[PDB]
Amino acid sequence: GILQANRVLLSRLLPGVEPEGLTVRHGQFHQVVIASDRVVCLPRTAAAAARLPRRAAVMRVLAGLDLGCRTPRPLCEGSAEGAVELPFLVLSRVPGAPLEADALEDSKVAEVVAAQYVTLLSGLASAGADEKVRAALPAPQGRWRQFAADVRAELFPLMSDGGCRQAERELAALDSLPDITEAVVHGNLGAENVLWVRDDGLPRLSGVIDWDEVSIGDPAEDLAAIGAGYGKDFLDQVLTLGGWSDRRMATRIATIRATFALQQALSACRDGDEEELADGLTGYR
Amino acid sequence: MGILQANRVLLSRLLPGVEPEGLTVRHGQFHQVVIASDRVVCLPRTAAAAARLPRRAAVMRVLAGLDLGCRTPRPLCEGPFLVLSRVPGAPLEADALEDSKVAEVVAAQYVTLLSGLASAGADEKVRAALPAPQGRWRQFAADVRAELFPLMSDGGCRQAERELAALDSLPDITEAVVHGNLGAENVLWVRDDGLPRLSGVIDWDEVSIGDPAEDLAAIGAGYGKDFLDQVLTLGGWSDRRMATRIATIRATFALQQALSACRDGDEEELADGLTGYR
Repeated sequence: GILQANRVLLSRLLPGVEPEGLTVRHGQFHQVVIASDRVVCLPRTAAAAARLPRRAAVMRVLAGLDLGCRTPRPLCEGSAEGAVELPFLVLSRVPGAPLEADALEDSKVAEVVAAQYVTLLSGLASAGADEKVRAALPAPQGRWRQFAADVRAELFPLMSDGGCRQAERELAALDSLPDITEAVVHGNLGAENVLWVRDDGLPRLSGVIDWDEVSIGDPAEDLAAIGAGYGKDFLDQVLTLGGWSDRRMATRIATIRATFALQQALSACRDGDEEELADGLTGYR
Repeated sequence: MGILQANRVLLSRLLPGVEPEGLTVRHGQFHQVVIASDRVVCLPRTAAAAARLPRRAAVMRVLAGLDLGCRTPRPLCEGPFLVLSRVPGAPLEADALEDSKVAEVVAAQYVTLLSGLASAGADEKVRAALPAPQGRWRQFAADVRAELFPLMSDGGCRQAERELAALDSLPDITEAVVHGNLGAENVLWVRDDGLPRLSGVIDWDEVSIGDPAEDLAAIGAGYGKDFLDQVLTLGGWSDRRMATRIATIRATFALQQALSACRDGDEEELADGLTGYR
């Protein structure tokens, strides 16, 4: 038990809470323990521990952006960012729940939901043109070519020959992608990481969670995630309202969206999440 | 007509599909605030407040990026209006501190918030964006003599002058971000999931670069000196010279209330604030 292993530390961070009653999501680097109003990241390795000082900074930068919504706020002191290593990192919990695709069948909901996606993405785009933001966030080069290699190395062994051939087409298209480093890119903006309130009216975007893969990147990565989850008609509505329906943007989205399930499977592989892996490899084995 | 109907176009955009008559509105400090489930809409009463509202959004954006150990109201939208996130939780009842396990834990979380506020004193966005007025206590001393002494007994006037003299002798410190109104009501907690956890702080209307003793005095007013002593000892603020600045600011709280209520046309607060001075 990740909760049992870490019993003493949690009793200090969450005094008077039974750790058995808490929930856990798995990350690549850290395990996130989920309490009622806040989340505790626990590093899995020393290298993960050495990453948390930069995480605190990243999350503080995000907390100051104009996204039209909330983000998980670092509850540490600022000085934590100067550390070599943190043994944990506490963040505020964003309220709300995922929006199921069915709710987009109502036309006026779809419009209001798309509008709020545009505000978020517009804010991320413009923040990616800020030099202080760009200096605080990772901005790797050749991420597509290297993602392809990682899929072949880590996922192909789990696939069928037919799955390997489907994936090869999808991954080869990547090499032709311009390597764009223009926007703040969430990098895993599936519906599960986007939280809404539906208590007093039409859906209102409350916030966005799971920023582990955030970078300076190509906004087409986030728009592909949306299109993977909600399909072409809703994606087109977001592109129109945002001013992103050009053929160039739309081609990068198409290319990236064809890999989005492999992205989820690679993440599930690395964080040990078996059902998430089985789901992501549907049609490849 | 009323505020909801009058502003209904705007609220239909900001709160789509939300029946306006189901909302609650609070009278505020040059600000009408429409409360929705997860956010509030700030509308300026006065044309002066409409002019100053872009600046308030800016301050709230800066506070949203500070490391205070808790939530603050985040600007979600601006236009004239300002939409802020609502902070979850509720004030802590002074009675909760009878439990000494609760008292230590609440005290420690106050230390984090005050430390964060102190540290942010040196931040560039902070010192740029937040008001940092000079002569605060001399200007208030003149305001009191002008507006309140005419309402006071002569013995009251003696007492106030003794408290206003003490206040003049204090150094004009602009080191920390100061909430400026850090009473029990404005600090929100998560209860009934174990021991109390600080969720966030609201009502930043009077926020400035100033002297943290003001915030410590407010904590003292709300919860008493035993709880405040616990905070000062944990935070390493238990020296002589801090204790004097607190006690001196603390002594002016009824006068501050009287002066506010005297201006705002609130006769209930005025009489209560003037209690020992007439």
